Amino acid sequence: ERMCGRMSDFCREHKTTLRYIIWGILIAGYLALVIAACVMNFHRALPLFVITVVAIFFVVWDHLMAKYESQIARFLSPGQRLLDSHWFWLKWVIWGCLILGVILWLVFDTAKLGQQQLVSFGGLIIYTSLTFLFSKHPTKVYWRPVFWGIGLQFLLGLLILRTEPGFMAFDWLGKQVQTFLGYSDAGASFVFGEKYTDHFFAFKVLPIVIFFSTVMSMLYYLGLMQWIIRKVGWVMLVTMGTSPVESVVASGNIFIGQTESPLLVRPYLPYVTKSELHAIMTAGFSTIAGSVLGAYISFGVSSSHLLTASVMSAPAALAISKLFWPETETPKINLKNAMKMESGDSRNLLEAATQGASSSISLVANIAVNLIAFLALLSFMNSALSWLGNMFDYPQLSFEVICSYVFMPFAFMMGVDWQDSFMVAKLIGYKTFFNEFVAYQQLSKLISLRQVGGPKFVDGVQQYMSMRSEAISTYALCGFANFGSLGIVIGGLTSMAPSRKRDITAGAMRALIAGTIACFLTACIAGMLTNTP
Amino acid sequence: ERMCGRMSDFCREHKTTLRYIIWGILIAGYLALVIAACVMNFHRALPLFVITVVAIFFVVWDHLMAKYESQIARFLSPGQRLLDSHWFWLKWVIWGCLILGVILWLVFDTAKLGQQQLVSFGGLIIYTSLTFLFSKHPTKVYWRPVFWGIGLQFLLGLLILRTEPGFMAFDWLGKQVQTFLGYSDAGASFVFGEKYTDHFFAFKVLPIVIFFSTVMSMLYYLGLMQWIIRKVGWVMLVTMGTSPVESVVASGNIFIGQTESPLLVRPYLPYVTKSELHAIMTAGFSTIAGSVLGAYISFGVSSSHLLTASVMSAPAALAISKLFWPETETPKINLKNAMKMESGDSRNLLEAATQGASSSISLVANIAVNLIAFLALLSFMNSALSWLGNMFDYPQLSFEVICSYVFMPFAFMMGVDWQDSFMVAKLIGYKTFFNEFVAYQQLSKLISLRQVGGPKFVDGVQQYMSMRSEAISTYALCGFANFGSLGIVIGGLTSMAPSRKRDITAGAMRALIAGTIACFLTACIAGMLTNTP
Amino acid sequence: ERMCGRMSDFCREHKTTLRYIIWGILIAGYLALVIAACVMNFHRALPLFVITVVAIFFVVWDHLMAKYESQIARFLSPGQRLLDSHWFWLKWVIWGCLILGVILWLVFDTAKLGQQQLVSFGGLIIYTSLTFLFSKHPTKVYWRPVFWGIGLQFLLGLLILRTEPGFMAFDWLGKQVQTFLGYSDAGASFVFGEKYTDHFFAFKVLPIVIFFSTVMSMLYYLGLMQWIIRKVGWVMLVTMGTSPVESVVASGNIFIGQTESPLLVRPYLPYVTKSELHAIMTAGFSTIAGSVLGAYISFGVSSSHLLTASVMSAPAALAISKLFWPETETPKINLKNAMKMESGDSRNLLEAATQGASSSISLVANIAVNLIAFLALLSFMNSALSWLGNMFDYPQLSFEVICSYVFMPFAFMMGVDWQDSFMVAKLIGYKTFFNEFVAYQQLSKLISLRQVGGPKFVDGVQQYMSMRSEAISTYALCGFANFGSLGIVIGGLTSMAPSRKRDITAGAMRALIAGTIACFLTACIAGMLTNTP
Ligand code: NA
Ligand code: NA
Ligand code: NA
Ligand code: NA
Ligand code: NA
Ligand code: NA
Repeated sequence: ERMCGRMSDFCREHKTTLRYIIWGILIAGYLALVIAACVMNFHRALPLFVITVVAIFFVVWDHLMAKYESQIARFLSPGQRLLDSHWFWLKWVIWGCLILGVILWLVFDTAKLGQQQLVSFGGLIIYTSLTFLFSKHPTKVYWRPVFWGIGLQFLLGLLILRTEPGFMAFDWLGKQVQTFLGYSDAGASFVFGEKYTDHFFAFKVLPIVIFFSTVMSMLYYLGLMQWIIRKVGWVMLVTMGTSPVESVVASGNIFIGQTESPLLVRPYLPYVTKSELHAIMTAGFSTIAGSVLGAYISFGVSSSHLLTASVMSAPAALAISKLFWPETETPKINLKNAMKMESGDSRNLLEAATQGASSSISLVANIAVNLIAFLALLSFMNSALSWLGNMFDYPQLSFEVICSYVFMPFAFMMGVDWQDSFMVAKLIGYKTFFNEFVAYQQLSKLISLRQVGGPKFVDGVQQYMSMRSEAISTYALCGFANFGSLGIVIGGLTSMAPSRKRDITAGAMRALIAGTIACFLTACIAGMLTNTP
Repeated sequence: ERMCGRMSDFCREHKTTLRYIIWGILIAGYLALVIAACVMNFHRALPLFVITVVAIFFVVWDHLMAKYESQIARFLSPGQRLLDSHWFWLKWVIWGCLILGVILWLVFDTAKLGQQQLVSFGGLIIYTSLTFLFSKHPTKVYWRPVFWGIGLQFLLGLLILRTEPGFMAFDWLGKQVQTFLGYSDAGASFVFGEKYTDHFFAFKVLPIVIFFSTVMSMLYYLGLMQWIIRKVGWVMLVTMGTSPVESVVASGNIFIGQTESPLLVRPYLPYVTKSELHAIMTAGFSTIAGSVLGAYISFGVSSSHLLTASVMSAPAALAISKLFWPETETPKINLKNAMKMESGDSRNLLEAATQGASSSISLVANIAVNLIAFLALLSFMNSALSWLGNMFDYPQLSFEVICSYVFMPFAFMMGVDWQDSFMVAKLIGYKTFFNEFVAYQQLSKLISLRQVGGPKFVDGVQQYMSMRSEAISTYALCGFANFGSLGIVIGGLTSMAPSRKRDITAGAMRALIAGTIACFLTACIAGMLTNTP
Repeated sequence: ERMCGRMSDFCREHKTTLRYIIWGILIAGYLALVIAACVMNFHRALPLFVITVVAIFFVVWDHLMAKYESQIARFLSPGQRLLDSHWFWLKWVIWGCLILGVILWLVFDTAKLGQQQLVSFGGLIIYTSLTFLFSKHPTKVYWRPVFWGIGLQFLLGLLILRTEPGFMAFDWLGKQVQTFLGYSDAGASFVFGEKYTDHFFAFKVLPIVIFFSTVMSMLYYLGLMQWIIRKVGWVMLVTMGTSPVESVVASGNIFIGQTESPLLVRPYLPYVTKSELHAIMTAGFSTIAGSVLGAYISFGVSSSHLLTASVMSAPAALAISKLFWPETETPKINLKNAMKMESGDSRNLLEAATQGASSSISLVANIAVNLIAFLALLSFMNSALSWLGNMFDYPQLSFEVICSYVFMPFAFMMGVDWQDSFMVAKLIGYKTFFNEFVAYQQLSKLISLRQVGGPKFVDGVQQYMSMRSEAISTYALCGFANFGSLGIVIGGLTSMAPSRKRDITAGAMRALIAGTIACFLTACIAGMLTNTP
């Protein structure tokens, strides 16, 4: 077997050059396809060219930053020193300019829009003040992250809701997701037949969850998700001054569920502080996961609003966490350790697809059973309350009626008008007591009723509300914060870090309340930027 | 933050009074609602008043018993001493009076009813005698629990089946359950659509199981179930002289499944005797769980009979266990340890609801798969037996035909007439070899056929049987005793107590046989008290 | 209790004779039934008589072999010594006779059949040569198992495909399975109603899997499966000279899945060599399980071909494993240890049925979810490729089109004609990238189209292929070898033997490739023996 030994020696001697040459050939082939497509027709091949250009730009950028980091830092150092020298007097100028800009924006846009937008701004202030007053350590508050998070939310809102470029970008992004969720029908039609639409939720909506989980697992294998997470976390870390671990988890929670996002920093969990743990749980509670987005879109909820709320929730979560539970210890973990995310044990892409599919079994099972139980309990509670109410000649008593009054002030402060605040309060109650699936289903009912065009009042009962109120409700309801998920959150986090069971239990309720407040802050900003139609 | 420190000091100083005052205010509000409801209209508000009155009575009673236990015991002591002094001669008088009462009841009621009721009494005697003859320790039998359990069963039967108050109470109780199981349709209609009735069992019956498990978990969180269990267990403990642990488990098994009832005494399992372990498994085998009651009611089985059998099974289970495997050791566990039931790890009611829902996934999955497998095996076995029978010009050979002859004597001794005994034997076979779901389905078929009113015989084949036989079959079939559940019982009990694996395996088969005998004793009593229509 | 003591003493004294007498009485009863059935009518009772005769023959045979093993070995020893003495010159004569027979068979049958059969033979040679060239240890090859496995495959093919007795036997065997899979409808119709056919796959096909798993568990309890396994493994061990452990696992994999077949030798796994581990994984990858056979038959795939391929796969798997990874160590485990198969923990048959049913839950769940995900991914990939292809005026680009060219040479070497090779390549791609369920579904589509009789070409697109190509595809696709099952195989095998994790990972990919090659060798033989219609 002399030839085999020669082949093995040749392979060993120049292993690095052989695989690099192969990869170069593949890249050259892809570029040849792109250039030929552009040559044959450019307008038809434009999106492929755009994708290739942006990918090349990002690759070159990352290589340069990795290679020339020291030189760039040294080059930037002098300006930082000069700014540090003049900051003692320049801080007042910068702060005054920012305050003046806020006042001008209010006077010349928010007042023009109407009273409800000003009420949204007031509600923003009031929620922040209530967070401060009931803070764990009111005297230890570091105010930089709070203002920076609120400012980042405002800037994202201006970019996406008040500019044609961002509005178009996110409408397009939402439309792509709607196209993407239709591919699951191919599998649903085989497994459950051409009559799979006879059972819409079970045989059409849950397969969307399965498919989305599969795709997310594939993307995690390929390493794209970690790349986006690192970028967003770096932005939040450099502006708000938050710790690397909580920034990474907050950025990750945009795409990943509360129970799986801490796995990004699993090794370092035992050494995190109390504040970072609170921030982790709050970020978990203030966001949703990319596996359940398609279901909410299938109900009829706006995709663009869901994506915008998911993006805006992270800085809100971090600001509210730092205000509610500020840092009184010294963090141990550093940036390099936090940013490295131990990938899963998948040898190839198809194994990642199978692992993503298998994990989705319990998710859909629990979703279905929880919905069954919650809706049966709702029916029983309404029947019991009607039974009790009839003893006072008020058989209309219901869970919805009580929630329409209990939660109305929260909706009013978010900028919802007087009439529609009572309807939004019912959705808040549904989310608080059962979950966000039920609330989004009811919101989809209201949206469909509005879209039909029927009467707005029948026998004195309002049937549907305005579109602005629907957007505000979409922002308010985007989260996994409910009283029933406290146990699963605590259990999973203890499983990852058994030593910290005592600390985890202490901060969980405060974290849930903070997540709710963060969703309401996102809703307040959306309300103050949207106009009355 | 001086105000916050003042608030914290105020909260700490008078924590006990603050929460007590809050609870008092809530109670006052509830009482105000009740009294106002009665004032506006009394006949309409009667049930609420009754519920409030009984709750108040039980609260006051428990407080008094807890506070004045020593004084009451001291007050009762003299009479116990006097009775002990005169018992050597008074025991004969009491026993003779009881025997005379039994003879009179037989002569003046059972003989009047007919021959079948006397046969039911004879079958009671015969089953007890067979239990004694094949006993583990025939010379170590303590006869007090045996007679006390049979007497308690007879008294419950007289109260519920032979008095208007008890008959009405349990008919009302059964009717409430039927109303309760209808609430699951709200969730089933959403998850599975308005066509969920196209698949009746899977999309309408199993959701009932899910909902009932959820409600049972909520009740276990609230502590009501343990309260009822403690009351019933105390009655059985004080009359039959049984050990606290087995009394608690027997009372618990009325509501809870065999695999979960031992968790009530999980810490103390390693130290129980062989007899107590046998009693635990027997109680597990002689009863059903509150999660699967609604399914049997949905089939068409009488709710009142199911509840009555579930209540009557516990003293029967304990009597048969003590007769089959009497106690030859010294029990270690005491009343206080047995009565304390470590509650689950649920922080609030909604978490208990979610935990109850999640646990139901495996239950319904196993139910469905087991039914599929058992019914396919039944079809294959019947086809094979027809194939074999045709070789003797008897292609009618079947599992049902063989069981109609094998188990007929057991049904005859329970008081079923000659014609219907062969039909009841088939149900006994179904329960023995596959499970009680299959048997109750077949019984529901027979009940529906009777209710239609069609011919009782077609081509010489009896189509349905009498109502008394249906009741007797309902009592006989109420249990989880089948050859296939021995493994899961043993596995779970070893998991709770690994050290006792050797003892658990030894007594499991005897426990299964005892459970079957207990169900047959309940059926014998029901037969001797019911009349022929 | 003197009588009970006397009974216990009587039972203890003559325990062996009592149970032997009882078993003898049962046997006498069975024989009486058989003889009476024959007396009443013989032609009607023939199959029962045949079954009884073969069972008696095998029982007597096994008893004699167990009792007289030493005498038979001593009696055979002289002839073995004489053959060993004359072998140095007799080996050339035997080898020349075999080569001459092969040449004659080719010339007088394969050439008569046509060119495609000769191409099948050439493909057999080419696959073997490629296996040798890329072997782990090309200089350490032991050639006896390779030739013996290929010869055993050829002999089985001649017996089953080219003789009336074997063809009839396996057609009958296939027809019995079709009858057997119909019994699951009884359970499916109850659990899912009379409309269970509205959802064919989920409510009719998976119940077949459940039922088959139940039956396999029952047979494993009874010990029949181990008996057949031992016979086949002994044949392969004595002819091919393979190690006992790998022979037992290869024979077991005919009936049992890859993830459960190693449990037959679980205790001895830590001490197996690298080659035996590779052979175990290869045997796992080259076969299917008896639980999923009914689903493929339900699609419309030939039962006889599936059974024949499953039988032929084992010697192919062992030959390809020994050629790809030959043995360079000393095996430790012996025949007695390998042949003993620790049975499961089931106390009775019905417990085995319940355990078989419960295990099937995860199997069907994973099957369904994996199919959903794979088919949605296929739709997305096809849409993306059409989007890319339209940039070159080729919107017909698809996964099927690419696979029709990538895998065509493999199909051509198996003897598929030029036109149908492109269609078989698509099935090979489906199996390689997703799994064998998808591939068999597509093959069933093609078979149904052929059976209808419509046009073979519409608008220049071939709709269906010949029957010989369908058989070749049936043989090629019979295996669990796909890139996504590597992880589950590795995980389970590490779980059974944690110490060997390093060795398991090394050989898994080579094992998967070997399994694919083994399926292709079975297909090559089938192609060279089948005729063109
Ligand atoms: Na999240
Ligand atoms: Na949010
Ligand atoms: Na029970
Ligand atoms: Na019972
Ligand atoms: Na296999
Ligand atoms: Na194969």
